[PDB]
Amino acid sequence: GEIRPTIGQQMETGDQRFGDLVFRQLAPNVWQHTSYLDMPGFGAVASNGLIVRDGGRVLVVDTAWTDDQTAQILNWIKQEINLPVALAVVTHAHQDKMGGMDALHAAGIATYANALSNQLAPQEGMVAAQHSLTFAANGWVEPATAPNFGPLKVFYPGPGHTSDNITVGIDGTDIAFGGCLIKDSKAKSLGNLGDADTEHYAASARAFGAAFPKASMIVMSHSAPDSRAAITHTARMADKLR
Ligand SMILES: CC1(C)S[C@H]([C@H](NC(=O)[C@H](N)c2ccccc2)C(=O)O)N[C@H]1C(=O)O
Ligand SMILES: [Zn+2]
Ligand SMILES: [Zn+2]
Repeated sequence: GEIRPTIGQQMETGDQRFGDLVFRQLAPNVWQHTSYLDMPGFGAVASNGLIVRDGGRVLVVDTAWTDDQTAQILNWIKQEINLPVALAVVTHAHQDKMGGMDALHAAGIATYANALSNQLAPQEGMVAAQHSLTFAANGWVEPATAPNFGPLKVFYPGPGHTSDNITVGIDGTDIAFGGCLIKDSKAKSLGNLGDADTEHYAASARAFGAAFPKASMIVMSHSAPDSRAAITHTARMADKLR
């Protein structure tokens, strides 16, 4: 019964299986969602996002791979937290991060992505978010484009895994989320570099670290949460691309 991914972390102590998904509490008001894409002849690919309780509402970072899996996330939220889901931020226009947009929209959840992610979305087979985030030259989100974001601190580190990749810190916690930009401290590969900026990747990884200097728990798309060594190692792998 247990899902054993070909890519992505395995289930460990602290993980809750719910439907086709896995959930792990990371802090009093933060959970990691994990969903799995089954590739025939290859196996499962795990992808991770976040769920944040901020006061009386829930904020989501990234969809699951599919609409149905994303609906399962909303069902888990209903059963375990039982608060309205106010908004989602999705971290670039690829299936692991935006495959479930229709499910969010059907539920009345407001969605936000980098303007560039919304521009790329149809070209990448994704439904665009309803609202566009824009960024200063230093990478920080323009505040008026991210209204009522609670503790979420949204940072565009520069082109890396993709040109549109964004990252999210959770103020008042030890957590920062690198999405697919960051790989864990023991990874041997940066994953899919097909859409990547190999010249600028290393600087973008370092910029993420410097934007969230305090965070000790680095959450990412395809590994369990790691130390800041994930940032250092990702940057060192990326140095080799130049
Ligand atoms: C885990 C991945 C190697 S695949 C994923 C993403 N790819 C997709 O979402 C594709 N739709 C896909 C196609 C076939 C099999 C799995 C995923 C990407 O290209 O960044 N993120 C990659 C990554 O984070 O390095
Ligand atoms: Zn991607
Ligand atoms: Zn990915």
